[PDB]
Amino acid sequence: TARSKVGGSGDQTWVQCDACLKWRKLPDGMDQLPEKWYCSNNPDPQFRNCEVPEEPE
Ligand SMILES: [Zn+2]
Repeated sequence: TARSKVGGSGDQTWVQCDACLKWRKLPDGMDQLPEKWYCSNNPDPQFRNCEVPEEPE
């Protein structure tokens, strides 16, 4: 199952891309974590390519 973490402040879960290992803010409204998750899965088009730098926090 795709790896997730909760940010230290507690306001945001992040999911790790199984290809590039960057952490992406978890898309809202997901019914489940998939077996593998990639930037390419992101409903947010700004964080859909592994080359996009990882957001802070
Ligand atoms: Zn990626």
